[PDB]
Amino acid sequence: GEFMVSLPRMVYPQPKVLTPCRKDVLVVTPWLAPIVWEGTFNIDILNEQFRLQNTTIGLTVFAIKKYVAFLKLFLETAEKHFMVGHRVHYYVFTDQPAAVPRVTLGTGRQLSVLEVRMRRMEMISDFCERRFLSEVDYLVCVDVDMEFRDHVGVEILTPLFGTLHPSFYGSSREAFTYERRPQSQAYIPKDEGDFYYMGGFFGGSVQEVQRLTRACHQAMMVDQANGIEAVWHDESHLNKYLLRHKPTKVLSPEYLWDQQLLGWPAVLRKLRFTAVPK
Amino acid sequence: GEFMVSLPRMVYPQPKVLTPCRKDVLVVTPWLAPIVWEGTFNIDILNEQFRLQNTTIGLTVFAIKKYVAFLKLFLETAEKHFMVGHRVHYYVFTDQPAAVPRVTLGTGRQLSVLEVRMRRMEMISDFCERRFLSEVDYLVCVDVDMEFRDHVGVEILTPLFGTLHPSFYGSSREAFTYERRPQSQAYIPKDEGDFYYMGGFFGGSVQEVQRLTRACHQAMMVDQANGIEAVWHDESHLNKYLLRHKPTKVLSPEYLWDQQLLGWPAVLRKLRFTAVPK
Ligand SMILES: O=c1ccn([C@@H]2O[C@H](COP(=O)(O)OP(=O)(O)O[C@H]3O[C@H](CO)[C@@H](O)[C@H](O)[C@H]3O)[C@@H](O)[C@H]2O)c(=O)[nH]1
Ligand SMILES: O=c1ccn([C@@H]2O[C@H](COP(=O)(O)OP(=O)(O)O[C@H]3O[C@H](CO)[C@@H](O)[C@H](O)[C@H]3O)[C@@H](O)[C@H]2O)c(=O)[nH]1
Ligand SMILES: [Mn+2]
Ligand SMILES: [Mn+2]
Repeated sequence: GEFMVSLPRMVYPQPKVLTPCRKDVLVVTPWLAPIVWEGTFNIDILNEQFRLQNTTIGLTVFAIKKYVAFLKLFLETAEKHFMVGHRVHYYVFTDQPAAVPRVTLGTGRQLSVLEVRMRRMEMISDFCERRFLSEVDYLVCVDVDMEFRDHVGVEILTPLFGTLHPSFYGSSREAFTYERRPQSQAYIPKDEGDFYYMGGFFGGSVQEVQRLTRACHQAMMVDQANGIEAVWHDESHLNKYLLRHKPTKVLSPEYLWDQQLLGWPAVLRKLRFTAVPK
Repeated sequence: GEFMVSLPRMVYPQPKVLTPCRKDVLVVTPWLAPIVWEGTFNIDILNEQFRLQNTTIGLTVFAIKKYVAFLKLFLETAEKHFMVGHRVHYYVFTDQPAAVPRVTLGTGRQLSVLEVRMRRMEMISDFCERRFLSEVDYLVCVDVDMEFRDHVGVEILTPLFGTLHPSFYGSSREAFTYERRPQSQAYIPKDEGDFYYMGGFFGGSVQEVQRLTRACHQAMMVDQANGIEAVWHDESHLNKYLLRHKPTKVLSPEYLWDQQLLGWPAVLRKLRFTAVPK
């Protein structure tokens, strides 16, 4: 939110008011948050805006036990596709610091290995609060069993975002696998819900991510004290939070896809961040 | 930007990802700002969000010389349609305080008469900076020769907005009546421009409106010192500013229409704020 200097002169195609970018999908939520699909953004304009703020993006990823095997491909493909041209700080949380692969990084990019012993929400909020506030402007929190195949850039950045789960974007809300037991803090009735957000890709400003992760951690602790575990764990709580605190952007399933499970439907022009067999 | 409490439970239609709200118009800019049309927003969700922040909206209007005649209809229709349910502070700038009509206001709404002797941008920035920062969260700056016919509410609120001029929303950029002389600070080349914004309806947070009005006032003073007056005066400068500082929402021409001049085209589902004969 600091003073924003003027954009330079730029030559690009004029947006046309009577020509939608995309007619096949919803590109704005009913609370006026953009839903990010290919064709909705001019990345040159966005890159200018975010570079003029010297934006730094933190990316958190957990690689515990056997999941350290996923780091090499995750990080090497992140170097090809994630926020290229911007300042990036990777935070790799692991129980095996020596198993973190030595990955060559582009300029302006750094990696920190954070040793650790549910945990994700606690670890993001409780332990790293002060560090993240000092070091980055935005946090992006993702699963490790993944690879980048195409551009994932500043179009995602906003105070708070979630990602449409690739298995549920066409589903009606009654079919969503929200927690349905009223005894859980994650409870959502059958007549509520905007979207089903996937636990493996959310983010926002540091402040908003710390709010989300704190709230989810607190709600998970209440459930534990009451002897209940939400059906989809942290994802159930994330869904409850984003129902009650609307995200300021929503990422389309371009941003979290499983090609082996779901193919490559017409509505996806790009597959950006995709599941690796586990 | 203060801590946002949770929304309550709400029952409303599920947004459907594979059903666009509107297929006939562009509903998001290439820099991911919503373009506000009827059908794109659920006003119940937005009202909740903004009431939970106890939002106060300031509305500035100038009524100098014969234009004091427009105040009664302007204000009486604003009471019917502008931010109803929210805190509103009208700021009426006039050379004839005694000619301001006595208009009955709903609860939580107030009106201040500010006596005055180009001026609008200066008067909004220079003279009223401290007052607005203390009194309101957002400023909305409009022409007085107008009436409200339908809802104008919190869907417009955002850090910085402009409104699509009703005569130019279908025009290509070369046809826009931007200032075209390189000697003016408002100069825009024929290969630049997103939209033609109308000078009679802009706004944003107090901070962003003070930035815009300060910059436009400064640019107008430079032009005056150089012996040039932009083709459309403050509107030319507003257009230059919004080209270089992209608005975070854009209002459709629903929000500034002239029915006598332009009728009621199919693309307009509502005529919200409309020209009165002058
Ligand atoms: O032994 C493990 C298990 C998990 N993880 C981490 O936790 C993530 C999530 O586990 P994963 O096995 O990838 O589960 P998924 O079924 O892909 O997870 C989905 O469902 C989970 C809820 O059950 C959410 O926590 C996830 O974010 C959501 O993407 C992994 O990517 C790792 O980052 C480890 O590091 N080691
Ligand atoms: O004698 C006057 C003249 C103007 N105004 C104020 O200035 C506004 C703009 O003048 P108007 O006569 O309404 O001009 P328009 O042609 O409707 O204005 C368009 O074009 C102007 C640039 O020429 C911009 O300043 C306007 O905001 C834009 O709406 C009026 O609504 C009043 O608020 C007065 O109060 N008294
Ligand atoms: Mn996973
Ligand atoms: Mn006018």
